[PDB]
Amino acid sequence: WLGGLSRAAFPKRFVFGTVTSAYQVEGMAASGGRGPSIWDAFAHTPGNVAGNQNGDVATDQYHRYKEDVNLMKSLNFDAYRFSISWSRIFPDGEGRVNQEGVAYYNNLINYLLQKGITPYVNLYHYDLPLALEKKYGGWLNAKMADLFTEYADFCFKTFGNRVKHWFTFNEPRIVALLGYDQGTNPPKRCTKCAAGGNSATEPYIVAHNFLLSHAAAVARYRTKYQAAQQGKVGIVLDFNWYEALSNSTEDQAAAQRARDFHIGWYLDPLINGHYPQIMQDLVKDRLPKFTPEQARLVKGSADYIGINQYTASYMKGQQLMQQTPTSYSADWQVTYVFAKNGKPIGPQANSNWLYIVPWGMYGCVNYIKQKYGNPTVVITENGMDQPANLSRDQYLRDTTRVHFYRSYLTQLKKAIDEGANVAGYFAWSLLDNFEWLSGYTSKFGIVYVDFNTLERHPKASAYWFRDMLKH
Ligand SMILES: [Zn+2]
Repeated sequence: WLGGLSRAAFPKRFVFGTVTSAYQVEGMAASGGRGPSIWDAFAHTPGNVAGNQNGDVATDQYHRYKEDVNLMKSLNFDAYRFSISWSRIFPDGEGRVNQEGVAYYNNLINYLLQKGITPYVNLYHYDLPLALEKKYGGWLNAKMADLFTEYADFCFKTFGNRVKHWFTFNEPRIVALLGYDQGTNPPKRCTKCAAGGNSATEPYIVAHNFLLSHAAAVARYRTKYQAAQQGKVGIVLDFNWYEALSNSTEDQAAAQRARDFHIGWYLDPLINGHYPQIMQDLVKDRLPKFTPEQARLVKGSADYIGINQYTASYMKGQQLMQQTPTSYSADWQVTYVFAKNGKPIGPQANSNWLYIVPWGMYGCVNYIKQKYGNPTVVITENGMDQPANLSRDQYLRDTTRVHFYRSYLTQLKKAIDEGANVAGYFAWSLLDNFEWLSGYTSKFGIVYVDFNTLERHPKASAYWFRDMLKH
């Protein structure tokens, strides 16, 4: 069961929470004044999502939020990471405010605080207002810094007297990778893609604009709101672990190149004020240059670093070659490997990319501690999925998820006990929800959602957390 884990096994005041995102749980996608995001248009195109499903209703948290908050409190969590939908506040992404949308987040935030649950609020979670994509070209346009800052400003003004823990973005690497390299997420751009694109250049343009937009929003927070509000603003980054296939110079170099192209891409700017040296060397003039002033705005602009940690891969090296550029992915010059010494790195959850590798959590946290001067880290997502088509009972007996959290949290504890500055931990997800391309065929929740009736039923993993987290 608990394997020696409890609140006593983590630092004093360590924060435990659950996570959702707006599009994935809210529903009311085209109601309450909400304007469409790029994901509304994408999900409504036949063939884009499993079963042609979309987030129109999702879990209907929009109407059930008090139930869901009561549930998280009963499970002994301290905090709730959720996102604000940009197009629910500004249906066109700019200009007119949707007061009904504002009232919703006010009500949610107020109920959370009434129930002693700390709001950790993300401003952006894959859900660019469609109007901004069409008018400005979204994250390809440097104008996003101003547009996002004006959005962030409104949210600081409106909610910041109560909200003290902000994140700007969630996984800008995946936006760059899937939206602009592989072209499998909106705006579906890539070199060969019907929508247009260039997998060798656009992922880098997009990432740069995320970084500049983050820095601009934080500068605004610090100069205008911080003195009165006394809150903090961070950013959420995905980091999956990379382990050298062997101890050869070439495999070790490859594992490190992957770390740099994955997490260093954002962390080196945020902490050190420059892109990783290997990216400068390999990507060259396809990698934008921060001016000294921009680098100084970007450096130190995150009060904490959100890490989404799920899995680990073995990495195999090769001699670095002069190559015609094709994509961000090919720029790493690495070879993914999922077995060493005849054994897989881990069994898979429902998602093909998700190998259950608890030691990857220690890998990531230890690495950030040693390389980046031990910045304040929050584990902003960790979890695993069940497949579609199970019975209610099968969903509830999620013994693999129980084992997943015990193991991963034991490895996190190991890293913390070695001195890593980790302030909190958040389980993805509170609820089974809209899992993007997989739709409702992937179940990440500690609480089961019957998507016919919308009823919530805690799984064994929810009760595991309740037991582990009791005060
Ligand atoms: Zn409803």
